[PDB]
Amino acid sequence: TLPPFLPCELQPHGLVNCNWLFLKSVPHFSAAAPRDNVTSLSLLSNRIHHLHDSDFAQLSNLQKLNLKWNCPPAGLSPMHFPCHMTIEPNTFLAVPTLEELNLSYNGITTVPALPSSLVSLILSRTNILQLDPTSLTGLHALRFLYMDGNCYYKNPCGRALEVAPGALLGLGNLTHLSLKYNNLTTVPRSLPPSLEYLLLSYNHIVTLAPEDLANLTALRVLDVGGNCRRCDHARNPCVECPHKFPQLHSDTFSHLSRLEGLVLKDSSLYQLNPRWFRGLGNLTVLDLSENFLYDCITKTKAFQGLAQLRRLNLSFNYHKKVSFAHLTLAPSFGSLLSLQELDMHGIFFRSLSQKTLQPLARLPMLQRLYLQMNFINQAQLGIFKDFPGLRYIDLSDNRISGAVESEDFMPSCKNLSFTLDLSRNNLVTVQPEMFAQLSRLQCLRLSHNSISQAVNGSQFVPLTSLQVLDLSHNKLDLYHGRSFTELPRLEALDLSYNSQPFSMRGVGHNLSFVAQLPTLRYLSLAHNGIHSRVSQQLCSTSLWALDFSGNSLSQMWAEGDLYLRFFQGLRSLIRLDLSQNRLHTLLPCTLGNLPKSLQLLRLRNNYLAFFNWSSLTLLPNLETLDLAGNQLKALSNGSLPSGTQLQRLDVSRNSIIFVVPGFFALATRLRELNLSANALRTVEPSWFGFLAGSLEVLDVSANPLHCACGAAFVDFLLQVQAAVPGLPSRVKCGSPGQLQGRSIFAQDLR
DNA sequence: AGGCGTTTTT
DNA sequence: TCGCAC
Ligand SMILES: *[C@@H]1O[C@H](CO)[C@@H](O[C@@H]2O[C@H](CO)[C@@H](O)[C@H](O)[C@H]2NC(C)=O)[C@H](O)[C@H]1NC(C)=O
Ligand SMILES: *[C@@H]1O[C@H](CO)[C@@H](O)[C@H](O)[C@H]1NC(C)=O
Ligand SMILES: *[C@@H]1O[C@H](CO)[C@@H](O)[C@H](O)[C@H]1NC(C)=O
Ligand SMILES: *[C@@H]1O[C@H](CO)[C@@H](O)[C@H](O)[C@H]1NC(C)=O
Ligand SMILES: *[C@@H]1O[C@H](CO)[C@@H](O)[C@H](O)[C@H]1NC(C)=O
Ligand SMILES: *[C@@H]1O[C@H](CO)[C@@H](O)[C@H](O)[C@H]1NC(C)=O
Ligand SMILES: *[C@@H]1O[C@H](CO)[C@@H](O)[C@H](O)[C@H]1NC(C)=O
Ligand SMILES: *[C@@H]1O[C@H](CO)[C@@H](O)[C@H](O)[C@H]1NC(C)=O
Ligand SMILES: *[C@@H]1O[C@H](CO)[C@@H](O)[C@H](O)[C@H]1NC(C)=O
Ligand SMILES: [Mg+2]
Repeated sequence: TLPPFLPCELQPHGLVNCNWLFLKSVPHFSAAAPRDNVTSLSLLSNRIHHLHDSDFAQLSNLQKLNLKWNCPPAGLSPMHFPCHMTIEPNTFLAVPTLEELNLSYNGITTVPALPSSLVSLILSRTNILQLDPTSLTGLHALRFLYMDGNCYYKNPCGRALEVAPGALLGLGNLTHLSLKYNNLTTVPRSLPPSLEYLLLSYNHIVTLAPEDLANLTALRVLDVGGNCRRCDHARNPCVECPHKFPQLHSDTFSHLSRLEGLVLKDSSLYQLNPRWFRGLGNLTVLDLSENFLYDCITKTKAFQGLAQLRRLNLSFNYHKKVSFAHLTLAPSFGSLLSLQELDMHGIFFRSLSQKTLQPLARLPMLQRLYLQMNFINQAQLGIFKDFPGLRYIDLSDNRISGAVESEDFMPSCKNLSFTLDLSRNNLVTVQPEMFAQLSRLQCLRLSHNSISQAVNGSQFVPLTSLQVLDLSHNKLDLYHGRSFTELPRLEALDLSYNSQPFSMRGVGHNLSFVAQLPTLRYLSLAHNGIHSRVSQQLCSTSLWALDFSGNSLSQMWAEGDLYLRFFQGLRSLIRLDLSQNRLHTLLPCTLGNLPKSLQLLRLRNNYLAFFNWSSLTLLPNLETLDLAGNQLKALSNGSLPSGTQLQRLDVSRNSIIFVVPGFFALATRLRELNLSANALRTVEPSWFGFLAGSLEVLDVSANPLHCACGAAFVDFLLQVQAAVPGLPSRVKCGSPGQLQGRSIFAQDLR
């Protein structure tokens, strides 16, 4: 039986997904479809320019409707083609159950009539230039109204959006209003007092006063950022804040006693008026980024009262054309007892010392400090030792060079107690002195430095808690026998992209240190171009995962018997990545020398044109085999062998023309199979013996299926349809004639 | 005439 | 195969 909502796909929770189908009108679906059960209909990025009274009339329990990007205004069209969307008067009134509507990125100039059931309305990036009391008649349950981007450089209109005084007072339930990028010069008058979120960023509102926020005493978030910009930082078209602006009255915010979040970013602020924060006792988030507060933060008392503040953004408060020799934060930061997160990135200052951050040093809840992109060249990392709550320091993208004068394969540090990011700095050697006071660290990132050192066991000595060390993108010379042995808790080591030493033809390297790392569980040697003159064996009783992708095992395994047991000493290994190793051949004997403990083997993007499937019996614990991106021309040469525990097989992006009968029949644990992007002209149940009904995933997209009338694959795919992703749209014909490139459902082949 | 295309946010 | 110790 056919998928029920062709050409669309039924997804969980009553979602009918019609996205990206190039539809010119709303599909009606068959009278046999359960139109009753449809709660959400997605029509994202089709090319529907005309909506009709009958379009949604049969979807009698429809709650969510997404029509975004159907008819973009010329400024937002990728080719600047104009578009105007017509909407018959009852299009949405015919859906009395509708709760959420997205009409954004559509060329409409008025708000259509809407049912009184509506709770959320998105009208962003349309050409609606006015809201008056008749625009939103009857929407007494509306809680969210987003209408951003109706008049700006990507969607110009030649005037300000006009929201008439009191236009929205009839929306007595309205809690969220967003009117960003609308060329406003004043705040709309007499907005609904129920508002909790008012977002007015990236307009040209350059004066504020208490009268502009009259009666908005329920506000929890107010965003007025980006209304008076510093164009020297801008990535986009930008007009400079005029001289002597902005003008924000002392008492602008003083009635907003419930305010939790205030955004004053990119407002050309050189000074902070302490009165702005008076009476904001519930304020937890303050964004002051992209202002000119570099001197103010050394002297201000404006933070004195902010006892509930959790997150403070001061990023990109830099002085044009300069960096500072020194920076000393004001004493008043010490009263921020709730502070959890401070962002000081992009201020530009050259020395980080005891005095810089002293007011923060006893703040008990301070967990995350962002100090990246500051051109810091001298950093006393010892300053952090006695910070009582610190979990994360970002010092990446600086100029520090020393002491002062798949998570399967590599875990992240997100769950760890103390992480320092020193990636993208200027280290060329690692000296232990710089880490002397950092013995509490669990994770250290040193990726993308210039480390060129023959590490030997003396570099990381103080780091006795360190579990994860990221040295990727450096030039470490792997040679000495005791590298990394000074890290007694090391579990994960990333040495990927340290290729330059391995490219020194004629100079060998030594990986014997891996055997000396008794706690190591995850290692990456990926993208190192390892190809000759290296240790003949890697050895570890502890290692679980090894990423060896992006090397030349092809060259190693061609050199007689030298490297045929290279991985065999990894006695507990469960996951191995041998992707992108230029492999044109394997021997069964070579596969049999991989660790018998292996559960996952990746061989992606090699050049294998043959695979001896019987050799899988040599890997009796194997559950996942990834052969995507090779050059197989068939699934033949014996079938999957009896007894295999294989659960997942990926042979996508090969050149597979046919599969032998019964190829998969003996893989009784097989659940996921990817045949995508091969040269298969059919899909046959006989491939599977009598076990095709057991598959949970069968991907057959991007194959040149032969769509002859009565083609047998059609019935088969309908029988297993629950397992086939994208069946309604991405399973396409390669032939005959005009069917080439069309869905197998474009015409009824039965 | 319409088409284009996977498009966050500045 | 990188200051070892003919
Ligand atoms: C089957 O394989 C195809 C092709 O190898 C997968 O499609 C790719 O998926 C990744 C994301 O997982 C994308 O980054 C690629 O750019 C996609 N490429 C193509 C050509 O589609 C597909 O997702 C796999 N199927 C399943 C069910 O995992
Ligand atoms: C913004 O409004 C002014 C008129 O006040 C107009 O000059 C300008 O073109 C408008 N900007 C855009 C992007 O339409
Ligand atoms: C707000 O909506 C609720 C429930 O959707 C409704 O009962 C109430 O009458 C509405 N209130 C106002 C002030 O319109
Ligand atoms: C604020 O509310 C008061 C009392 O309800 C009313 O008199 C006043 O007009 C409102 N202010 C504005 C600017 O709408
Ligand atoms: C926070 O807002 C509440 C209402 O939630 C109000 O009673 C109080 O004045 C505000 N300040 C604090 C510190 O609770
Ligand atoms: C590491 O090399 C240095 C010379 O830079 C040497 O002094 C030190 O003893 C070596 N450490 C080990 C563990 O061999
Ligand atoms: C690798 O280094 C270890 C420890 O120093 C040493 O025993 C072994 O001989 C070295 N390998 C080569 C090929 O010299
Ligand atoms: C492998 O199968 C291919 C494709 O059917 C066939 O040409 C080839 O002779 C087979 N080789 C072996 C060794 O089985
Ligand atoms: C697979 O390898 C085994 C053992 O080397 C060999 O006996 C058999 O002939 C091979 N199969 C194919 C299809 O070449
Ligand atoms: Mg060499």
